[PDB]
Amino acid sequence: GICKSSDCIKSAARLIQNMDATTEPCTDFFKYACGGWLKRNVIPETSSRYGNFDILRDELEVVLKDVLQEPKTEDIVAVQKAKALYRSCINESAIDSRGGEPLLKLLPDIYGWPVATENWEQKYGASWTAEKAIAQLNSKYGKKVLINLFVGTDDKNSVNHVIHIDQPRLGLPSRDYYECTGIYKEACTAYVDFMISVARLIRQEERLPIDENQLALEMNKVMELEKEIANATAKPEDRNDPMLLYNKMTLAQIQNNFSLEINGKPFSWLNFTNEIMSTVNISITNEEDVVVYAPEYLTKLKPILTKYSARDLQNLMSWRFIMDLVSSLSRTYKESRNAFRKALYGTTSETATWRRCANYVNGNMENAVGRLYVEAAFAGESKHVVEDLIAQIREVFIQTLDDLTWMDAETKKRAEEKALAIKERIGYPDDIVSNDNKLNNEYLELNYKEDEYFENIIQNLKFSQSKQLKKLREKVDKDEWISGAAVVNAFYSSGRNQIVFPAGILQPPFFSAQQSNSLNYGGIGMVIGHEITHGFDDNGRNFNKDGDLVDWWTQQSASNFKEQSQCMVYQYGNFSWDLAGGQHLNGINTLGENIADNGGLGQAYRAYQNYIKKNGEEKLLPGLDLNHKQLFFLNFAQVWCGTYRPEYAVNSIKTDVHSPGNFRIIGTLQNSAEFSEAFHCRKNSYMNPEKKCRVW
Ligand SMILES: CCCCC[C@@H](S)C(=O)N[C@@H](Cc1ccccc1)C(=O)N[C@@H](C)C(=O)O
Ligand SMILES: *[C@@H]1O[C@H](CO)[C@@H](O)[C@H](O)[C@H]1NC(C)=O
Ligand SMILES: *[C@@H]1O[C@H](CO)[C@@H](O)[C@H](O)[C@H]1NC(C)=O
Ligand SMILES: *[C@@H]1O[C@H](CO)[C@@H](O)[C@H](O)[C@H]1NC(C)=O
Ligand SMILES: [Zn+2]
Repeated sequence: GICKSSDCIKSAARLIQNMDATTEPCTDFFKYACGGWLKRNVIPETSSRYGNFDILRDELEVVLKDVLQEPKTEDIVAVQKAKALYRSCINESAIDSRGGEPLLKLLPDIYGWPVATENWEQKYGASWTAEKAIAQLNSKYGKKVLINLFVGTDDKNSVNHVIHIDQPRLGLPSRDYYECTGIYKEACTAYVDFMISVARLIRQEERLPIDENQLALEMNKVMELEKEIANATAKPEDRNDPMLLYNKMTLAQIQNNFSLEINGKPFSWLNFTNEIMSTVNISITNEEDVVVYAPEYLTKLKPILTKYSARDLQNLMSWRFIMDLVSSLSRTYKESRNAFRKALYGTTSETATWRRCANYVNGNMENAVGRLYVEAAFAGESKHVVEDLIAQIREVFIQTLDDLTWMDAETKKRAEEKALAIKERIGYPDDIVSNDNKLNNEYLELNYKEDEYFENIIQNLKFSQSKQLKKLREKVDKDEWISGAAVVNAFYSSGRNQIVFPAGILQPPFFSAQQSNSLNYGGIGMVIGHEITHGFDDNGRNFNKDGDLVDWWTQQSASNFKEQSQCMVYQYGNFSWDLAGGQHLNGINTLGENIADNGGLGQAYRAYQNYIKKNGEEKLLPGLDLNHKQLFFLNFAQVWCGTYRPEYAVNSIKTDVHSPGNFRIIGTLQNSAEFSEAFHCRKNSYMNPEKKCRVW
């Protein structure tokens, strides 16, 4: 009474083949579940991580390849551009032809790159300002440096867009690096070595003279600059409550409270806000409201920027644009950048060009690429089994608050309010098959010249930024998606109160109409509750049914949340990670995603038990002496099989907001009664510790 279905027979052979028979589930369930995935496999030289999740992404790229690279005489204008785009992106001979010339075409737009100019001060430095310089970067090229000023959905009013000012992202992976010793020594050496390599070609190309000692010199100053800017930046720990973060202001007080003297100006926020947004000649006066995320970062910069030349700063800011552009040029430039990605990512090669390239248009043209993937790739009724599945997991989420003892029932009950108010997204806008015009229409400012990859790169940039600036005074498009379809993840938004499940996940092992439902709830199921639960993690707990940051928690129900979730803080926090040299995870930077793992799994078990009840138990699959109940957990586990190169683990541990997969599993399993019951685990089995963290 085993099913012998091919689509049964198929799953069996995937499961056993990843599992190692010969470990105790209750001693290390990762090895249980993943032990023979590990044995057989080795990280590829272009990976920093590898594993099932990744291999799914790798298989998205083939299909994108199957579906970008062959002209179709009936393609509509919108398809035709991506493909142009794509074809343009894979023509190396052409990109090499052109050596460096394409930024040289640029430098002068961005007031140049001092360390590769003759007599900089006199070519640009008369003119240079802060506001335009920084503002040009932002506005054309939407690289944000020194002072990050953007437009986003407003956290108090989520029909409404507004302008934010924040600290800058940085050259290295996180502020920790700029310590620049021990396990960041290399990366640091390689980052300025890179500034160097690149400043050097640039000049070569200029037929200028190389003073390697003065390069060593300029480029190391630049480093000292970002170091100081790094130290001024706020930790992720203190950014992680959106009530302390959200401080709303007019350029007015802003101009008053956070003044800045750059070059000896001093700095004019109304200048530089206008010298950006008048890139759709939108109009900005000293009573503009403005959300400031990094009050202190700007308190802190005056003292810094005080001591730097106009030239000091543009070498940094210009070298932070030029960084990224570099892989859009000839081998000789790309080369520049080996040691710096081995130092960061551990890889000894780049990934296949068709790959990087598929991914670029997918990212730049998501809707249009969206379309092609679904036609190739994704089955469509799908959309309908999911929704119900989602139904299911919704209720169970409703089910459960009654049963949670740490809340009071005013709060229990609003929570309900977000509940049914969650809007779901599955697969893709029917839009994007249905409606050629809109499609052609959203790309219509686009035109791509197949011998012009840079030029398109550069278009596409100026696109999206102006696409973004466009937005100050418009209402949030209710209709818009946060994922391309094209993608193997799923999401939750606060603005939107929305859960998103791209066709890209809508596929094995998380879901097929056809495998057993055990693995469906094990899989997409736990994923649906992952997103919903983000609902209420330490971030989205502060957001109401409409996107809006407004406090709907009983005083004491708050203190209780913290009280419960503090437990996870401490659990995952004492996880130490060999691949990262034994370093401890960061249990705060991970609370959200840990919290929502644990919610979602249980959420989903319950959904599956219920399926028990009303549908009755289902035929077993060959090969495996386990029951469905455990298979549930099996699939959950196997989602996250794989491993990590050392360099990127260091990096991950400071820059990811997930836990690594092996602890997404053990932390969460360590916390699952349904678990250690399934697998009949002695008390204080390592997978079965008495203390068990719970919140949702
Ligand atoms: C910042 C990028 C990630 C955004 C989505 C967050 S809520 C998340 O946790 N997504 C889940 C999706 C998921 C859930 C359960 C199981 C598998 C996948 C996630 O873990 N994404 C991983 C793959 C990631 O984005 O790094
Ligand atoms: C690459 O571009 C070059 C030079 O512009 C051109 O000769 C060639 O046809 C292109 N290759 C392909 C197949 O796109
Ligand atoms: C901003 O002011 C600068 C000098 O502060 C000036 O040169 C520039 O044109 C101004 N731009 C706008 C839009 O006010
Ligand atoms: C380790 O977890 C324990 C359990 O309480 C906690 O007390 C301690 O703070 C944790 N250590 C770390 C690194 O936070
Ligand atoms: Zn998540």
